[PDB]
Amino acid sequence: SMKVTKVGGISHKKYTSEGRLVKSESEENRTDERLSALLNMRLDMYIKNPSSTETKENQKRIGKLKKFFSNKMVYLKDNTLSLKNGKKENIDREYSETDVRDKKNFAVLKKIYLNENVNSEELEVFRNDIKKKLNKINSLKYSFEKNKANYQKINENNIEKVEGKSKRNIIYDYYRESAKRDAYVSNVKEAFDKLYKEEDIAKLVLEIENLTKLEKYKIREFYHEIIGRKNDKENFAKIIYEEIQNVNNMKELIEKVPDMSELKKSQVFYKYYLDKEELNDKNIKYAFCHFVEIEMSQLLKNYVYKRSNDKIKRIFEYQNLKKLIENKLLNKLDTYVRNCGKYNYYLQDGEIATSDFIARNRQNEAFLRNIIGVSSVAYFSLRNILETENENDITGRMRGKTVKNNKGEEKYVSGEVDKIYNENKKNEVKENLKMFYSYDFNMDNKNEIEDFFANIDEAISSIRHGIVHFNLELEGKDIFAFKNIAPSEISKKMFQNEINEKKLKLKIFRQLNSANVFRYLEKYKILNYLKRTRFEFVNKNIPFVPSFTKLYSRIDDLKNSLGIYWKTPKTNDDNKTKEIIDAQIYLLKNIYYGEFLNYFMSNNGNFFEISKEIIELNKNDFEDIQEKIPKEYLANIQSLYMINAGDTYIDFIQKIFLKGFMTYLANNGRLSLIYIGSDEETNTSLAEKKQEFDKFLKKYEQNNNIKIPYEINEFLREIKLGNILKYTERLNMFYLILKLLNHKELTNLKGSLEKYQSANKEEAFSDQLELINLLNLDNNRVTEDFELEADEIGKFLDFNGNKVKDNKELKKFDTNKIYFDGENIIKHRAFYNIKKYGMLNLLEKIADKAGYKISIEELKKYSNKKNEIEKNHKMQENLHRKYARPRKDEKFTDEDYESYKQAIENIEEYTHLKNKVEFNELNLLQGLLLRILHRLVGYTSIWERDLRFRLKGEFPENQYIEEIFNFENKKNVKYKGGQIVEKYIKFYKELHQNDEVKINKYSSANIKVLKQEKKDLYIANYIAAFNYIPHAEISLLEVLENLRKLLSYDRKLKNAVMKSVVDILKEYGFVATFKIGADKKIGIQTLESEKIVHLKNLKKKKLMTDRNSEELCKLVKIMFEYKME
RNA sequence: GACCACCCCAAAAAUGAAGGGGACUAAAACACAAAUCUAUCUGAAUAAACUCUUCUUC
RNA sequence: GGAAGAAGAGUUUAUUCAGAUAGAUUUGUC
Repeated sequence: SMKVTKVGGISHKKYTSEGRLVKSESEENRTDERLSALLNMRLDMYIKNPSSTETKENQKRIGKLKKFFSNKMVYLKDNTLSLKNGKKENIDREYSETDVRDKKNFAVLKKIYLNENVNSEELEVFRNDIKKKLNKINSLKYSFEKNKANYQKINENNIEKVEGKSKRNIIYDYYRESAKRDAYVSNVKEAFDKLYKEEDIAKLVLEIENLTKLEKYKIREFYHEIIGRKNDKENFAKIIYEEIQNVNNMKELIEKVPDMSELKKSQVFYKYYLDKEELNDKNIKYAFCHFVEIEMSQLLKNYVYKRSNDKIKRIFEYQNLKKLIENKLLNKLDTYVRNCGKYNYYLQDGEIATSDFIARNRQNEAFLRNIIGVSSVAYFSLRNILETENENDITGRMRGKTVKNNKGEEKYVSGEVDKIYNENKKNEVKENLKMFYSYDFNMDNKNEIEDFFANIDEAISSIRHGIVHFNLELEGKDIFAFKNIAPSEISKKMFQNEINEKKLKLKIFRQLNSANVFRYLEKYKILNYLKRTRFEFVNKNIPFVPSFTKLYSRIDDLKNSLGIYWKTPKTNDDNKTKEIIDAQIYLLKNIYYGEFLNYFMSNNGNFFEISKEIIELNKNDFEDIQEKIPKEYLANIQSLYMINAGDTYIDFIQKIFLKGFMTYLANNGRLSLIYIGSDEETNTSLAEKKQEFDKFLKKYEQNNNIKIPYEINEFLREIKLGNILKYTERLNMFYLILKLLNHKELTNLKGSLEKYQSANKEEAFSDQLELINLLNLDNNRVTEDFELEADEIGKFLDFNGNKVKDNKELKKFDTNKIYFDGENIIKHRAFYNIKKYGMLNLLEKIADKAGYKISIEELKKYSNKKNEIEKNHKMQENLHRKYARPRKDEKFTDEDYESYKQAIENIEEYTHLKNKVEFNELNLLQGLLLRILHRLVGYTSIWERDLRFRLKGEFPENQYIEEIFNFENKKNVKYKGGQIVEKYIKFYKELHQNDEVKINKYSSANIKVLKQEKKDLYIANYIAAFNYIPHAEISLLEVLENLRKLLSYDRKLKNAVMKSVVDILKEYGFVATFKIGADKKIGIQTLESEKIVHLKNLKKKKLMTDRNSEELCKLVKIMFEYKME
């Protein structure tokens, strides 16, 4: 296989004139340039040792011969065989003597090995190998030329259609219409029947079925016989070409040669005549045999030739294969009319759909869907915050609605923000709101509150409405516009409150204190630091910068290596020493990421000058002297290092930074810090400081208004953070959502914007990313005190074979006191999160019917094993030292390994138990569900787009067709009311009232069946509206069953559903096996934990532990099959 | 009957449709393969600091 | 509105192992 793109940054892009290979993002045509490159013969190609069979000594001999010839090639620049070298070669190698390849070529190959002679005439051996390459490269350059933009828009002065000009597409248009679909299918079947006959096919399948390595030539050899290659080539090929010259028409050609094989005459029509003559029903038939052939060859190419073991019978049996190729050419045809719709929207009348235009749609749409997770997981929390009792969606109704009724002219409707009071839930919602947002809500002063919830709602919607329903003109950058929301007082103040200069500084102050910086540094020395260095709440990855902790770890050893100019902290007390070291690591950690990186990556750079010191010492103890910039350089260093193998790359890069950082410290006057611990005199002064500072901090966080003491302010005043976020309205509303977000949806949201920024050189989202990095700091952590109730906890407990409803029984259950201390419940982070996002009633049900509960026997194991995890962790810690960084003589005795194995195994058990006990396993499940759900909406998104695609493609004329997808029903003449589904059915029913025989399946009797079962279209409503919650009328397995039915129009989509589900489980740590029946109803056969590979590079057996407990895997299984009742 | 895709282009001589391409289209946006590095968050452990709760004993 | 001993939870910080997302480079593609 020749890889002609993605090497050299070349890509094939399509342009109106022609299709060309392009480089970078320039439009210059580099086809000839790149191909001319590949017309070389790589000399190893000549020798190989694939199998187990060879003796090692011989096998080593040949492996050797491989690497040597891998850097020499043969080309013909101008009728002369010639040689080239890829790379430098060792000046001296003892070649010695060392029937290895096909015989003819040997003479020159040995001489080449020993350097002996040009023997240019003797390079003619390889002439025939090249003219074959040259013919491949040639046929290719044409396969590139003919792949070109072929979709065009005609205004028509009236009509405004889009159509394709590919020869392929000229045949789609003919059958573009629904009416012609049945003829298009027969023509296919004619063609399949002409080429392929049951006896011969029945016998191919035997051969494919009976496959022996490289007996595949048997199948190829057989296929050519079926296709009569020998007849066409031997008999008709030359006559056809020359005669092709003699006549203009296909018709005129046929008269000249009337005994032309059917396939060889379809192939002819396609290349020469299809493009340019009127198509008649007689003419079009010619095109089909070529189309069906390609589909089989494509099947053979994909299945027999390259790659599952006996499924092949499924697609290759005569009766199946026939249907397969029919559906296929239908699927290909249906996606062409959809493409006509799509381009009809985006193209001015002149235009053609070039690769530049096409490419940006996929990228834009795809990004936008990632943001589907954000709105969905945020809605669900907004549902949690106010304990609504709507089976139905609550989007868009936080506020009371007063209407003119059919009678009496005025009436007022429930405001979900207005049930808060009607239902006497003010207390529960107050505490619920506080958990997400830190503000002292007044649940009187209702207007303030109603105006606030209406912020979270409208915020989430501004997103949801854009992504869930295809929006033609939505662009990536604007998803977080939050266009019509105007923040309310409660939101304005809180965002001002949280992103406050003082509060932010008090967070760096708190860090500094807990690092023991305030108890081991004099006030004046600190102020010198603060006037000098800035703080960032999170670091960024400059590309090549090694981790500080890795760097710090290696300080003592290197100074022996290089004149470090440092002294480690040492002291009488070990306990102080660790404390002091943290202070040193925290202060230093701060300069590196920040002040130094700026200087070191800086043009006014230490880095080039230092870098040679590392180089020079290494020579004393060969890396490049090419100037440029540090990231490219170091990159270049990577390449040299890799190519040799013989680790040493990390040291150079580690060594550059350590000496770079120190000399930086000494040079720019931070050096005093070595003596941070040092003097007992001063420390006694500072002994009460860390304690006293901590006492305040709680005081200030609890109050947030406390007068600040003078001693603290001196410090607060000289801290510098770098730029504070400007207040933005958009930022404030973005802030409201971020807090609603779950912990994984934040991490995924963040990686999504960073992808957008990396992908296109736009820093847009720069502000929004800053906020996340601030909030992501403690979003999961338990910010404030919260309360859970035993009856809520109880739901997952087996007390004497019953759930616990009572604070009093909770005592009987908890002999060991993990849940209850006897007056208040224990408040683990895990509990904290379950309250926020727990959908405990549903969770309660699923667990209940999966036999998941927590038992006393399990509690008594957790406490027993809790007593010994310190050891097992200390064990793992030290042992990993031995593996990773080992002493001069140390070995991993197998006993070391068994000891390790046992430790990690004891830890997984404790962890697995601990997670169940603490309700983390339930939190994991909660999120897995919301992800599966919200991922599914994304599918509804395509379908809702594909529909209006094929519509405008099918019926450009119909003005009304767009009405179906516009939710602004004032604006619609027809299909005035409803949802996309309902408007389409009305459209569909009218579309064929007149029918050969009654078309309509959407009868009122039938539609009623559909709506209840969530079958056909109606599944899209179940999915997009999140109706699965909270009842689970239908199963996830069922949903998947008819979501796929719903996407059966596009193959690629229909069989991507289960990939997105298998892959979403792997993220969460489950490996799933499903079975899909002849009935096509999904079931789960197994669910099991993904594994962790420990000690990845030991000659010993793979050691691993499961990611999730079998009890949990058993609970994800039932979740999927969980139906109501 | 998916996980185990899909669409486009190559047929005289170059019947090797035994070939190539695709952020172009799905996989919720940058070919896979392999190996490093890093940012962020999360789980499990330990140490120091502060805060709150529970228990036992005179 | 009494002392003195056990405990636990939360938060901050340094460190060890692991995962998930995302970013950077290298190597190579019968």
